[PDB]
Amino acid sequence: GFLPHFQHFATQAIHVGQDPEQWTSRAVVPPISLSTTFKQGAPGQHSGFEYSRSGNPTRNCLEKAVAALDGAKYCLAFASGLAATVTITHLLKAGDQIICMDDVYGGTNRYFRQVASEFGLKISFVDCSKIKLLEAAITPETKLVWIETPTNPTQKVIDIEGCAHIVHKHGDIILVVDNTFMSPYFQRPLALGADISMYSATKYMNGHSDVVMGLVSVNCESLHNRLRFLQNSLGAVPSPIDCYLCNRGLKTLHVRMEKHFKNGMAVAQFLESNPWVEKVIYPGLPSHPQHELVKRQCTGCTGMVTFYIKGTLQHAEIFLKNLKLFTLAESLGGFESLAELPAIMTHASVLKNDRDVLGISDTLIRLSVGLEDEEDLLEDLDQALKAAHP
Amino acid sequence: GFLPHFQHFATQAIHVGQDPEQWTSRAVVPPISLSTTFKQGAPGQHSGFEYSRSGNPTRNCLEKAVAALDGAKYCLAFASGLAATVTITHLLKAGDQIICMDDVYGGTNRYFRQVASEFGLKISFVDCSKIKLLEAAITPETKLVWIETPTNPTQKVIDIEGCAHIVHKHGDIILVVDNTFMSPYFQRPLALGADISMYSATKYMNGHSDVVMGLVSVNCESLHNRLRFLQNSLGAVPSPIDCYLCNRGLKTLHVRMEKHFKNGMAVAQFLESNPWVEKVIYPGLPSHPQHELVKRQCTGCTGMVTFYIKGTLQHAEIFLKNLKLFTLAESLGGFESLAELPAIMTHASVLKNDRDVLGISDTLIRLSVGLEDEEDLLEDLDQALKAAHP
Amino acid sequence: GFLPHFQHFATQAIHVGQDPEQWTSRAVVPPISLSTTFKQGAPGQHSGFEYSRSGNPTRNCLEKAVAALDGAKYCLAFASGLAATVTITHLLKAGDQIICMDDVYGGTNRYFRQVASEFGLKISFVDCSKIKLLEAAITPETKLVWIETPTNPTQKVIDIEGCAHIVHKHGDIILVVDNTFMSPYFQRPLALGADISMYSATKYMNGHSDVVMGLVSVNCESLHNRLRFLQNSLGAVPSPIDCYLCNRGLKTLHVRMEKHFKNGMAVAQFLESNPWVEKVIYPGLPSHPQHELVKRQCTGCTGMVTFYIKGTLQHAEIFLKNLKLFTLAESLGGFESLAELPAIMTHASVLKNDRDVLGISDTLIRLSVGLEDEEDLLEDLDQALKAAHPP
Amino acid sequence: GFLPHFQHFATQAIHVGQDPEQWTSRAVVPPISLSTTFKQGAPGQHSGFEYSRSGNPTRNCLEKAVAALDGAKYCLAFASGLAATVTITHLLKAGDQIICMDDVYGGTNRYFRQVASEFGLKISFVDCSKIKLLEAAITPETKLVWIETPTNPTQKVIDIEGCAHIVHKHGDIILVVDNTFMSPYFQRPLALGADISMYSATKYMNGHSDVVMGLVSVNCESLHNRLRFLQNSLGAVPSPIDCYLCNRGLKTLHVRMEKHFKNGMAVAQFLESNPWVEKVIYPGLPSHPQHELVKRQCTGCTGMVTFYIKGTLQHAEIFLKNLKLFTLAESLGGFESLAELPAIMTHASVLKNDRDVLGISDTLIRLSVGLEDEEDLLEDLDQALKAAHPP
Ligand SMILES: Cc1ncc(COP(=O)(O)O)c(C/N=C(\C=C\OCCN)C(=O)O)c1O
Ligand SMILES: Cc1ncc(COP(=O)(O)O)c(C/N=C(\C=C\OCCN)C(=O)O)c1O
Ligand SMILES: Cc1ncc(COP(=O)(O)O)c(C/N=C(\C=C\OCCN)C(=O)O)c1O
Ligand SMILES: Cc1ncc(COP(=O)(O)O)c(C/N=C(\C=C\OCCN)C(=O)O)c1O
Repeated sequence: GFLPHFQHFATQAIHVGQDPEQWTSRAVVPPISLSTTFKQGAPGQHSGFEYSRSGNPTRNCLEKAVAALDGAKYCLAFASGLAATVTITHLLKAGDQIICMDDVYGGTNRYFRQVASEFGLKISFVDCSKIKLLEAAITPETKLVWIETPTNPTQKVIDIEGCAHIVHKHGDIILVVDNTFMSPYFQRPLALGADISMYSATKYMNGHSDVVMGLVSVNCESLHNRLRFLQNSLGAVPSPIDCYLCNRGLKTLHVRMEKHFKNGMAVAQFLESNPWVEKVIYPGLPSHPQHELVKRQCTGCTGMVTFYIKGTLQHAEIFLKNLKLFTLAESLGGFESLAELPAIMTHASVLKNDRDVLGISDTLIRLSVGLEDEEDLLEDLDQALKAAHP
Repeated sequence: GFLPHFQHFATQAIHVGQDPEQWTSRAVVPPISLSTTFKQGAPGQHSGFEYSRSGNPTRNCLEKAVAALDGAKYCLAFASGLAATVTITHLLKAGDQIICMDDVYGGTNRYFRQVASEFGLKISFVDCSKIKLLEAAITPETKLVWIETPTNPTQKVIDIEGCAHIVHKHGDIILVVDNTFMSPYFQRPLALGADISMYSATKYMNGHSDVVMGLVSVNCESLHNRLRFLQNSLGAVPSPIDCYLCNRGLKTLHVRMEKHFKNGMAVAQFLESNPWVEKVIYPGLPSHPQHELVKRQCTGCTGMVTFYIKGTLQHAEIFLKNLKLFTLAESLGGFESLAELPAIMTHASVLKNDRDVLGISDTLIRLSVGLEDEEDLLEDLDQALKAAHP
Repeated sequence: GFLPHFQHFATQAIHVGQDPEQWTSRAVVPPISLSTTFKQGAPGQHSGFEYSRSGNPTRNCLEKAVAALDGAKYCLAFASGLAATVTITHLLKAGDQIICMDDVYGGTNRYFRQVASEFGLKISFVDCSKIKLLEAAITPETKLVWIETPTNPTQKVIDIEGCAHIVHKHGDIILVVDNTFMSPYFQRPLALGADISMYSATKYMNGHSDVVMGLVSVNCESLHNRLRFLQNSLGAVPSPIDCYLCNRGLKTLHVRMEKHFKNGMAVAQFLESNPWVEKVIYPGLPSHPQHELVKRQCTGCTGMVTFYIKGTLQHAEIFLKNLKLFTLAESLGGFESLAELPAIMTHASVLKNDRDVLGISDTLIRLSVGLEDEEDLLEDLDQALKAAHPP
Repeated sequence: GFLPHFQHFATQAIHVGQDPEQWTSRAVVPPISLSTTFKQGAPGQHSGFEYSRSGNPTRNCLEKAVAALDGAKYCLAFASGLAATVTITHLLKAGDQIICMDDVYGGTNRYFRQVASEFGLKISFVDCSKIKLLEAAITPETKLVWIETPTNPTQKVIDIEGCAHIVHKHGDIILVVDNTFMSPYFQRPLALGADISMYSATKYMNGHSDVVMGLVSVNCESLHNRLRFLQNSLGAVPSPIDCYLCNRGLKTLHVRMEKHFKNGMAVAQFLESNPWVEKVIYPGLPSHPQHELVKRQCTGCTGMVTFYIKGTLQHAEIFLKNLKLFTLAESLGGFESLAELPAIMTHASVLKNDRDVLGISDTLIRLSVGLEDEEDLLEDLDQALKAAHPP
């Protein structure tokens, strides 16, 4: 009972922005234009490219492609997911209030809490997975609501349309959905009411663990113009080569994501029947408390699997160190399988008390299940878990 | 009469950061490491790389090299010069004041005036080429002084040592020198008393018009810690590949800059004796009002030449359109000769009344003299001036 | 009834040659080492890297991965598919005979026929889809037997094990299978008895239409050493950056190939029941004359679909011009769907009378079916054939 | 008293092939086009490019640039210097004879001696610095004369114009000058009567020790057509990214080479008055036997310096291992200073007897003087020689 798959996604992934008639050569694959600058026929004419930071062919093609996948009119590429976040935050002004989902990427939490807040911005962390708590937290000063769904790393799921409805009822408030964990193949926040669909393109979008990049998709004309002004003005922009690599990565997004789904489901089911696993959190399992909502707003699920190992931090460490195919490393969304302990690694930057409230304990482990053979991945988890409880 | 050239500069540019012993293969040129993430031996210990945004081999090699050329302990690389400015500005907090050199790159002007100033930062533009005016403008809230020298585009020259003394006498104020126009081959702000030596590496540093990048060199330990936190936390970071190309650009910086000097001087001398030129501003000309100061704090001069054409905007435009070797385009500091009209191009983002007070008029033309044959460059300027004045 | 898929393929494609422990940084993805040269501690002893052309980490990492995917001990990367052919041909010497499959890529034809033949090498083109013909064509001077299966573009299928048995009965004769059309995901010539498995990596291996490259995988120690000598000595070597890009492409080879199969089969089934198609040639269709053999030596089929449109060259040209999704262009094996007319494009380099004999006529169209939505591809083909509506 | 410098060289290096009007974006630097294939308006009717191996925008831009710098009509780029050599040799046919300079890069030696010779090609190695010897070596079968000047590594200098007169007097013989050591900034073989000017672009041309590549410049129309055929048909082609990086390298070629000249001259003179040094071979020194010829056919000299250390192999090894700034490594022509012992490294591929005849002993050391500070370079050589301190 998942949402039906988005029509023409693959066709668009491979072709939007990639029209050969853009190039004098009629190249089937867009060239990588590194050039910082472009010849102009007259001073002050507004006909064509001018300066790479402001706009450049390879970035522009990638932005077109991503926009289409998001069902968006526009998209803006950035130097990283965090830099996308920073740029979006600069839409605001001193005196403004930001509401942020209480469970998010550690660095996002850090940015709002320790940086943005220093500049006249008030930050409230709210469990938006309970729509009425969101409602209760909105103030006349609220200008931005930042959510992940599923959240990193406890994978709480948020009713995007329900949040949209509440957020847009009064005033002028921007709803951002960081769609990093799902990719637009599986979830389209703009279709559900968000004003912005945002990515760490570093993860599934590129999918090849070799590009650090952020993406921001948007429909609203005024909102886009404001964002485009800041892309140019803050200059947190991606290399044109990275744009090329990410675009290239996009061409297999659909077949990569389907295999992440299959492998992730297999891993989740395996862990849930494992005697050395205390609890599994995976949107595609009925055991996930928002599983039905997941099927309502998503076309499938990804490779991210969270689980609590039995025992203590020491068991968690022995498990991680015994993995032979999963790699103990940060990040996610690549072809290769990764494994992490968020409380000590990606989410060390989250306050202890917040970690405890959120349940990011010493025994919470986060998996990014890759595209390897399913049997090899299950064998690796099986032996590492036995190694941990001898 | 210039400062003696900095010793070992070429040796350092070619070898700092490039030690083959860093790589298991003993490669003489550092590999390009795109990997977003790195395998860790145990959860949460910090004895290697962890995530590309935070640090990565190719970026770290570049930073090491640039720090050396600046005579600095540390350097941080960014996605663009503007992103370097953005990151430095995040060192501050609401309530703080910034003094900016009155003549700067249009985008820098724009960032402080229209963006930074919305987040609790007060911005004052001051002609710091008159140290008296800088002294008067410092308040108890001043935390940062941003200068360019020579300025873009009217090439006013600031006494860096003099300003450092004024700024550091009073409290804890950061002095930044945007050293984009001179490069570290010709000027070392940190040796002169500046706290930060900053670049749009997009220009001479890379030197090849195919990389957008910022660079920030510093000595002070806590200033570095704060900047490094912001590199990682705002994530306005460069591609490892771009880092490679910039590093590669650096291996010829010395021989490129010496040729920029000779060509620049020859072009400046030619224009000044040309009957269709009203005024030439080139720090290497005795006519430059700070010529003696330039020899006191620089080892030589670059290829940036500013001049005013006799006549009106129509004459400037006809000149620019009849250039056949110089290219009508924005940016600077490449091997290829570039020409532009700042009022209508790079500095259109400066308010027209500021442009008039600064002298950035319809007839101010900025040249970035490249590395082509001298006689070819002079002949192009000659015929184009005649074209504008038949 | 296809052969079972090869075990641990995806695991190997993603991890072989990619061990983080190779690098001081412990990078999960191998760095791109551009460096031409390497600091040595031992002049005259070959215990480290020395010179990029001879060997370098990014190429070596790639070669290891491909070798594993081929079930091979060794693999050598080259500047292009044709460069791999040229290097393999340098294994021989004046007075040797090459036997080449009568239907091969036009440039392979051209190279043997117009170039190799000028340097003391006898070339015979033989229909090796008939084993008796190979058998009867072998002479005492035969040193090399070069096959494609399925052939480009008429897609005759060759019994690899049967030819291997025939060829090795005579002794020192190298059997090469150019496995460009299948990829190691669907066909493993080395497990079938071939001495060499070769690729234009430009096609499916890389898969992203942005790298020109050749690959040669081998088991024999002696044969490997001879090929490695020629990799170094002829220097038709690929850029380490290209090597990085191809190896990146490898990591989606399994999921790419499965979708090419799905899309290819659907395209083939649609064309075969279309009133405007004369004949379809697709290994996965029961109508294919070697279908049973395909199932016996392959684990599946790819996106390469060949067919004859009814009518004349004019109908082929109206069909091609009306395609809105398929792109008229040479090459194959990329994420993007392509169509071409071999007689005028990729196989213009085959002499017209040879073209006639092989059936590469003015109505032969070759499709490389990409990874787009099936429905969209089928619709594109449908409306383009209606545009042409030949008698 | 050198040749006056070639006019507009820098202007051409920076702009030839780089016209912004080529690109819809009007980019000042040509884009890197990785695309293997290109959309056609109709079968066999393309917009200029068909397939990357055959031609691509980024390679063509580079080829145009290099041709200009050589003063040539045409240029072809290849995967490596060896691959350019292989491709040129394919111009010939069984029964043809090749004369090769007796002192050349070891791989060039090896290719002719062990590979080319196996395919009906006769190889003669001849000291062409004595023109009567070349003339005596010419037979009716002679079709190709391959010279380096200065030679790698003993830097014998050949009278290119003298040799052109002799060779062309005797009929349709192709004279190739491998101009790797000099670069077209300092030497133009085509203006001196050579038919081909050839490079390992891997060295000074790229200049940055991060690209393996070959280049071939040529004026003769029929010669161009034949080479172009072989570029496409053999496929020993460079990555477009490598082409980009090589073009990028070119734009600093003039300022790089002037500095290689200054530093190289300083190193040569330092070595020549050093007590632990037996002999120095540098074209820029009056002590070089062909110094006066060097000034007649060149506009300056490069960073390649050859010397004999006093003592034995032991002493040469200790010298090399004690270098702190020079890097003990192969290759040459980079920004970074390199040092090697040819007899057991780059020229181990030369037969030991041939090595003795040529003077490539265990004490011949080859320096590639890079662009570092002169005093640091000299200081490094000084402490290293002191470290070995032979008799
Ligand atoms: C959901 C989400 N949004 C935004 C970002 C920031 O994107 P970036 O700037 O890195 O492109 C991340 C990074 N997520 C991780 C990155 C970790 O890096 C290690 C430093 N904590 C992770 O492993 O969970 C993320 O998981
Ligand atoms: C002195 C100086 N500092 C910083 C920057 C910003 O660096 P970036 O973010 O571009 O790396 C520039 C850009 N200067 C120019 C760039 C212009 O193009 C953009 C349109 N204004 C110029 O040509 O004057 C600069 O000239
Ligand atoms: C089966 C096969 N082997 C080898 C090659 C040569 O590989 P390369 O050198 O291109 O990497 C090809 C090229 N096949 C095609 C090449 C077309 O190129 C255009 C020039 N005809 C094709 O589309 O059929 C091929 O199809
Ligand atoms: C004059 C000359 N021509 C051609 C080549 C071959 O070009 P390539 O295929 O490498 O692009 C070389 C290589 N020269 C050296 C190559 C060393 O490689 C290591 C093995 N010899 C050298 O250091 O002397 C050369 O010096």
